[PDB]
Amino acid sequence: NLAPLPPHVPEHLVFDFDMYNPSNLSAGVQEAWAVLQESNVPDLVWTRCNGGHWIATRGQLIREAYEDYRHFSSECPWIPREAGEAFDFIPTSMDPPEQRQFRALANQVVGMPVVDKLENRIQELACSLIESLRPQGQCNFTEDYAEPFPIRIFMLLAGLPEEDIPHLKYLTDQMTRPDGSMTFAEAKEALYDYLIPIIEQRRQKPGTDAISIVANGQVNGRPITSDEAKRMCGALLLGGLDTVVNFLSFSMEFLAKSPEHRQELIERPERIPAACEELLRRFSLVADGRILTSDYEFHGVQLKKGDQILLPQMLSGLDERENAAPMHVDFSRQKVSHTTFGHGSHLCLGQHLARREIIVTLKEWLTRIPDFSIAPGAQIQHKSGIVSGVQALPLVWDPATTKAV
Ligand code: HEM
Ligand SMILES: Clc1cc(Cl)c(Cl)c(Cl)c1Cl
Ligand SMILES: [K+]
Repeated sequence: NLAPLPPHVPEHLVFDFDMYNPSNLSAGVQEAWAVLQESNVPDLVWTRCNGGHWIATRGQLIREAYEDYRHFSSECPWIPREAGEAFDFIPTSMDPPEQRQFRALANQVVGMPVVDKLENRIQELACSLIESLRPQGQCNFTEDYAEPFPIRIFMLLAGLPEEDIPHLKYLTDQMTRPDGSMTFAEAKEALYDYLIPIIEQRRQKPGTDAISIVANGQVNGRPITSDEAKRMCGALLLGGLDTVVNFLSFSMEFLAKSPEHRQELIERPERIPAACEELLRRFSLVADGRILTSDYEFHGVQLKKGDQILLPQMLSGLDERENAAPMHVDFSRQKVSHTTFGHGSHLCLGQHLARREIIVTLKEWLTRIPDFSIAPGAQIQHKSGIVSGVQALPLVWDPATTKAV
């Protein structure tokens, strides 16, 4: 339960928040994490949960810590410490300067140039899944769209057969929202056990897929190793398999209960990109951290070398000191402030792919199924972790209110 309070941690800064099962979860994950920003909670607190660690609660500190890699290393970015110690994905577990060379190579397989070329492909799949669900008048959004849409896109880019999805998704889920069946260490080992032969055969007979590019790539002039390639593909796998999936559910859950907001984008489709950004702020869902490289006094608090600090990317945009009425969705919001795709040298490499997947979804879905709602009685459940998600999302609609395009 509660790890004994270290001697250096002030008793009054203790706030036992449990990132894997927050107290106010029933009200929605974002709302549950938002408790850390209530009137009497400090900018920086210590929780004795999950082994004990700090938690920056305001955007100001969060952005600062992410900028200062020398004090806040990505060496151990996962909580609990055991997971963080086993975590060695590239470039995520590295700090500049060494991080850069790998980021450049990763950026080459999921970067903008690659995204633009994938546009038509993305639209075709979006249109396909929706046009098929349309006459049915109902769907289980998580498995009928949220998962297949972005996952099939990722497997395509990676050159991996879709039959492996159930196994891979389960492993990634265990790394973000473990059900207890296995440690982060175990899930990582299994992911690597899966990648090894594939990488080997790709360096051997090089193709045009993401895996082949990484496996046969160069890092600042020199050949990447088999192990480095494995570590990088793990970073790409974790990213394009769990995050967009869940975010689409948070956004659709909201749209399903917001006819006014839907009407907005229906009438003025050009507001979709901006709406996408506001949704990214309001339904931010990622929260990982850093490890102190040395004793350091941060905002009046004595942090110790080895201490772990959670810097919830989610909280920045929900901070009222960054956005007035943060919990309100406003597609017209003048200054959408957030760190949803991270902050600093680790800014999400898949953000461009993610935005495209989000916008295309909204545009292609509202254009075919403009009127829809959440199936009655359904108590929509959220789940918290490194990456928060939506358990299930039953939607319903009158086929007569739809249109084929
Ligand atoms: C809504 C969608 C997404 C969100 C909110 C998101 C969020 C994030 C966050 C917050 C980080 C920073 C972790 C840190 O600083 O420790 C990150 C890193 C990363 N993400 Fe994304 N992610 C998304 C989608 C994707 C996709 C689709 C991919 C493609 C595989 C991806 C690939 C990566 C990679 C490779 C990194 C590591 C970059 C580095 O460490 O330099 N992400 N992402
Ligand atoms: Cl999408 C995504 C990809 C990677 Cl590689 C990491 Cl480390 C995190 Cl934390 C998130 Cl959220
Ligand atoms: K580590």
